[PDB]
Amino acid sequence: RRPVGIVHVKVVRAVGLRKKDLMGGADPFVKIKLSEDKIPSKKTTVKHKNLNPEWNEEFKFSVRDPQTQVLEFSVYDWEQVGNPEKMGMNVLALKEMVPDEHKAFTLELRKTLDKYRGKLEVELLYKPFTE
Ligand SMILES: [Cl-]
Ligand code: NI
Ligand code: NI
Repeated sequence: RRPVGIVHVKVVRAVGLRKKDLMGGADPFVKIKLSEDKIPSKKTTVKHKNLNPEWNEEFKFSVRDPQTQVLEFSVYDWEQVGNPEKMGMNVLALKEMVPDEHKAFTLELRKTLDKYRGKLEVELLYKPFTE
């Protein structure tokens, strides 16, 4: 249960998101969760009225097993009233990480784990601990 290293997750952008709101397209933010972890999920900022949001927002997670653990990204639409509705999601195993390399991925958004839902572009940088 002791952390092997730290993975730096950059949420870069989404491209081609579906229209969801009656006007303005969507107000997207991303939730990021790491499997086999009790840390509450992280989220990006809300981008208002943008189907091609650009975030470049960075998050850090403690890694306890690079072989087993997977990240889950979920794109939600913000509204002031009501619960955010999920627009799409996908998963990304940490066994695709590379130590000390920025590695970029394009995840197609899907309904669950069909209509096209856009792409999410992210980066991972794995910094393992030494000695
Ligand atoms: Cl926000
Ligand atoms: Ni970094
Ligand atoms: Ni660098």
